[PDB]
Amino acid sequence: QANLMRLKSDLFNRSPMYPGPTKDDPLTVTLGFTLQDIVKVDSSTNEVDLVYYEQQRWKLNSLMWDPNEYGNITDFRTSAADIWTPDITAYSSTRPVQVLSPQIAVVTHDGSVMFIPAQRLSFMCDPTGVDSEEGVTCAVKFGSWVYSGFEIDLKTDTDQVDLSSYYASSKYEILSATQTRQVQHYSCCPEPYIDVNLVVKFRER
Amino acid sequence: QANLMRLKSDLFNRSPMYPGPTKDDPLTVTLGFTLQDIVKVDSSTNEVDLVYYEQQRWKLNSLMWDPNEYGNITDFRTSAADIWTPDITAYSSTRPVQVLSPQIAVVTHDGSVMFIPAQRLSFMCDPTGVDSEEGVTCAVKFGSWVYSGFEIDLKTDTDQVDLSSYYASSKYEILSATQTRQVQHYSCCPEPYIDVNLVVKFRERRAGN
Amino acid sequence: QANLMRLKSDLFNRSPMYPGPTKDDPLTVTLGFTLQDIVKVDSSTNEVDLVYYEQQRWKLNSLMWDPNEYGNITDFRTSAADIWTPDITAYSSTRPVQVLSPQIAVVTHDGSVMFIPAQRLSFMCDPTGVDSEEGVTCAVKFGSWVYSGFEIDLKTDTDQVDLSSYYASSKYEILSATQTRQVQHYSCCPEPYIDVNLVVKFRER
Amino acid sequence: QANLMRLKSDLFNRSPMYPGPTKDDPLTVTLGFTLQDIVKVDSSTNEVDLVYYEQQRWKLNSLMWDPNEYGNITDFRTSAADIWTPDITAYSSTRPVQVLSPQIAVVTHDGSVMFIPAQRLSFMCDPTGVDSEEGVTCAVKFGSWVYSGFEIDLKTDTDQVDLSSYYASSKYEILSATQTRQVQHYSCCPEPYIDVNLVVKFRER
Amino acid sequence: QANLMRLKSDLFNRSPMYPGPTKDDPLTVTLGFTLQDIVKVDSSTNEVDLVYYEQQRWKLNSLMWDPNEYGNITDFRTSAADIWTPDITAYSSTRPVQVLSPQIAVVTHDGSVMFIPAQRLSFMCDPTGVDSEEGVTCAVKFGSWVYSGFEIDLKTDTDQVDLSSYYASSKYEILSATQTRQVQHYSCCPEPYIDVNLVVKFRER
Ligand SMILES: NC(=O)c1ccnc(-c2cc([C@H]3C[C@@H]4CC[C@H]3N4)cnc2F)c1
Ligand SMILES: NC(=O)c1ccnc(-c2cc([C@H]3C[C@@H]4CC[C@H]3N4)cnc2F)c1
Ligand SMILES: NC(=O)c1ccnc(-c2cc([C@H]3C[C@@H]4CC[C@H]3N4)cnc2F)c1
Ligand SMILES: NC(=O)c1ccnc(-c2cc([C@H]3C[C@@H]4CC[C@H]3N4)cnc2F)c1
Ligand SMILES: NC(=O)c1ccnc(-c2cc([C@H]3C[C@@H]4CC[C@H]3N4)cnc2F)c1
Ligand SMILES: *[C@@H]1O[C@H](CO)[C@@H](O)[C@H](O)[C@H]1NC(C)=O
Ligand SMILES: *[C@@H]1O[C@H](CO)[C@@H](O)[C@H](O)[C@H]1NC(C)=O
Ligand SMILES: *[C@@H]1O[C@H](CO)[C@@H](O)[C@H](O)[C@H]1NC(C)=O
Ligand SMILES: *[C@@H]1O[C@H](CO)[C@@H](O)[C@H](O)[C@H]1NC(C)=O
Ligand SMILES: *[C@@H]1O[C@H](CO)[C@@H](O)[C@H](O)[C@H]1NC(C)=O
Repeated sequence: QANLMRLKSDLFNRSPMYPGPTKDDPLTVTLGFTLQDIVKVDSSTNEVDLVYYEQQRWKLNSLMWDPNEYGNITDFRTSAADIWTPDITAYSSTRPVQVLSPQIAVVTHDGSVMFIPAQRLSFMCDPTGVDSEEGVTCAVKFGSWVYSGFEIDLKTDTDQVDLSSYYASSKYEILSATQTRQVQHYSCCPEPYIDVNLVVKFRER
Repeated sequence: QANLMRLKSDLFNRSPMYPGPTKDDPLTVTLGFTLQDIVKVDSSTNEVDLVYYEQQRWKLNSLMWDPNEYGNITDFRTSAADIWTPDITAYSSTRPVQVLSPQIAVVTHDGSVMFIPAQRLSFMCDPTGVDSEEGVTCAVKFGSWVYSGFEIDLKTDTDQVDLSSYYASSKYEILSATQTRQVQHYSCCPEPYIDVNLVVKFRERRAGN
Repeated sequence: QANLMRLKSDLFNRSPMYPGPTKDDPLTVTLGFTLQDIVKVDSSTNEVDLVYYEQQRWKLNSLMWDPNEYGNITDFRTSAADIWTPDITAYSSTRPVQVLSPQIAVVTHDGSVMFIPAQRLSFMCDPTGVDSEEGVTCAVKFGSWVYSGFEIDLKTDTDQVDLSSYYASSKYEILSATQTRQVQHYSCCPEPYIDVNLVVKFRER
Repeated sequence: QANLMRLKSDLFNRSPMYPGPTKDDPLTVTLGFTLQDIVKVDSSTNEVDLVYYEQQRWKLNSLMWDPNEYGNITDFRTSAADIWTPDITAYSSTRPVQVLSPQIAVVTHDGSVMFIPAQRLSFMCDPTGVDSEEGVTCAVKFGSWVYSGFEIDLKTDTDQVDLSSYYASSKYEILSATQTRQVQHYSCCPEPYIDVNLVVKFRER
Repeated sequence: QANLMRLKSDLFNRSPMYPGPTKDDPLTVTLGFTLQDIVKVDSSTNEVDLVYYEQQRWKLNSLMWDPNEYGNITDFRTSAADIWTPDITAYSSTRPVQVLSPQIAVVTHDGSVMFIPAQRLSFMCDPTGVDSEEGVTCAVKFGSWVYSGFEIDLKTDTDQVDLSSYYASSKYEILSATQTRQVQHYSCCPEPYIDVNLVVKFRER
């Protein structure tokens, strides 16, 4: 306890909070999705509801420490309110995202952070034809809302969405699910924005 | 990090928060809408649900800095809780507005602020006739709830709503969408209030016009 | 900015918050309603939903200032969390009231406060017969929940509810709408309570 | 204002908050219900929704003062967040209770507190037969969640629920409504727990 | 009051908060479920809703005290916000868990904590066949979201779920209900995670 209390006090009480990335100190966030369930489709409003969790990884110099000076602590758990987290947002949501897990991240001595929130998302998707053999395809982009590619870049480790925890008795079966980096331009702003495009093809079981 | 931490500490820890605009220091907020989806209509209650984002821009002297004194930082991102934001309100809403994006603004060295919240709004609109070729027209006013035209004025850069991100498989297609400055008077108060009137003409998606 | 910052600092940082009215320093709150819409009726539960705004006015000595000493500032806007507000409550609500506007009041140099929240209220009302020519009448009382007439009195400026912003394409038309001061006695307490009774007569358009 | 500000500062800024009752300093809470409406029944889930208010009374030595020393103030209103309140809980609820009134209590110079929150509760009840002449009977227990009878005892002043504000045009009429002290034993714990059992018999009007 | 105020001040005002368990100071949490009601099933989305309470027990050295030094106080009640609590999470939920009881724990002089929150959970379950004699079986895992088996281990005192408070007029009757410790591995992480698997077999009454 003593060494960890001392480490946390040294990282968080002694400086002002990290103010987020900049053009001079940019950041790369690694994203990956694990799809648990397509819970429902609403064919009268063209909304689909997914339950998933989203692995987020990044690295800050200001969260580094030497394990020898703190009892060989190599990592610790801390509330996501104590640290900066990237503002990753679904670009075609129709309701606020619901949080289904504790908001706690793991920080490692090299300054790397892992944060894996479980979420339920309603987003824009036409499910017409879901009851056929071909199924339907829907897509949603995840990216920073306010940081361009000059401050936050994104990447994936794989283009395959993890389906190994997909609920076996869902109403819908997944035919494929990919996650792919893209670059976009928007009217407000001259700078390129990065997102990961989650594309899911599914049909009634 | 160091220069930005120092800049933020100088802007926010050294004074009391900006107390908002006044008759002597009025403010102009620029509004623009980007309509993403008409999600549903309820014909039994005359409520329609929109998903959009609303570009807000304004400028304060108290957020100015000289970039040379702070490592050539020209702008930064900060939580919308750290700064004053205008109290722009839909005047015919029937539910609290739902927030669909992080509440983070960008402040620039000249004191200008950009803030672009994504929202879902339920508002008063009669959708009778939406299933015809002509469609229906609905309107909603956005303005300050508590500041008159003497403290907050509004403008748009264009009268055309941005429809280039409108969801192509929505149940409803947009025939037109405008955003226009107006002046109103209300019973409580002799002072004029300014709003931007969002007028949308739409109909059910069909196979031909 | 400077003069207003100084005024606000003098009113709010230098004293403990106003502790509310008492038997020795009673308060009169003026109420007025502006009815925007009867949104729906539920005939299976006898609940009706109104959207309105409620003008509240009161006056405290502790919010007085001399304009000459503060750059001729005659009034200012401040968050409703910074000041005391009266605990005006609907007496036959069936759900928490939903807030549809910013919670910001205007304070004037004589100590007077204006606060005009927009609300959606579900309350107890039998809509049977709403589809006839005579329509139906419903009523809801608004008053302080915890202050009797000895600490908070209420009044209206007019007995006519403002209908000049009533939604012209509502499903329901208003035949009449009044707002009237009343005195009530309740089981808990010997002291009289004051309310304003909002009576609305309406029918299907 | 001055005397009340001074009294409140003396009661709340000068000590740590009251830490709640104990085996050595037990507390008796008096409960009484005023039933306003049975709003709806759901026969597919066996849930019923009540709107009521719950009178709570208790007495602490640490809230005593001498009126002579504070301008003859005999009582005052304060936010329920400023004082300890008993953790009275419905034992068969199916949703979080909704709060329908301001959370403000009245403290009297002898240390006695009155607190009367309005609530909407969904609880477990089979409404099958509600459309007959005999109606149905349902029951819900209210008591402390975490304090046994050794720290919190309950009582009522009467076994009759107050029905004098019951909504006259409710879908349901009340045939009877009682509130009765009981003792219960639970699996977790050898100590007796006290509750007040609210028993309501009703049918369709 | 005095001795308890002093004890609480000594435990909570004098140190930084306990930072949670680590590889060097691991923790065992004991879990047990008391099932109150299966409230509803949704056969169009494969979601089932349970109301239960979850007994949690653990022990920290930093919450120890000597009763002789504090008036023979052997335990006390405190808000769950004042102490660390384990991040026990349902692994197949489809909505945020609703809290149905006060969040108050009991701390004992040996450093042991008991915490028994009431909850409503929607989780993934196919109710097809619930209207037959055989019924249906559903399962949900509860465990730490962010701590592996190296920091948090779990156990049960019994494998039988407590059914002695199960609502007798529920739409569904319970045929069996077990709670069993398991070890799992997940894609993100090489370390084993521990859960308690709640398996319920039920049918229409
Ligand atoms: N200099 C600036 O003020 C600036 C520069 C780059 N991005 C933004 C920005 C951008 C966005 C938009 C970009 C994407 C699409 C809509 C919204 N998310 C939102 N909020 C923002 F503040 C603002
Ligand atoms: N000096 C004053 O007391 C004063 C002067 C101008 N406007 C307001 C005001 C006005 C409003 C209304 C104006 C529009 C229509 C309803 C609401 N928004 C709300 N809150 C307000 F405080 C108050
Ligand atoms: N001396 C006292 O303790 C006292 C004197 C006057 N009114 C209240 C009171 C009254 C109320 C009720 C009175 C009306 C009807 C229900 C609720 N509003 C609620 N909370 C209250 F505290 C308490
Ligand atoms: N010494 C102890 O640890 C102890 C002694 C007595 N009651 C509880 C307790 C009891 C309860 C249960 C008692 C009733 C039934 C379920 C829940 N409310 C909840 N929270 C609790 F902490 C704990
Ligand atoms: N060294 C690390 O960064 C580390 C080590 C072990 N577990 C996690 C972790 C793990 C999880 C997942 C593990 C299980 C399955 C999904 C979620 N709960 C969530 N958040 C986490 F932080 C992180
Ligand atoms: C690192 O590990 C060893 C125990 O294996 C021990 O010397 C010491 O606890 C650690 N280093 C410190 C405290 O500096
Ligand atoms: C700021 O710009 C000037 C040149 O205009 C130069 O001194 C330097 O490269 C910049 N400073 C930093 C800290 O980037
Ligand atoms: C305030 O009012 C007086 C007029 O009575 C004037 O002389 C003074 O300059 C004014 N100050 C302002 C507007 O700042
Ligand atoms: C309190 O009552 C007594 C009269 O019996 C009086 O001496 C005292 O001044 C009173 N205080 C007031 C009214 O503030
Ligand atoms: C503490 O010890 C016992 C209870 O086990 C009690 O009889 C005694 O009065 C207490 N003494 C003090 C000093 O509190």
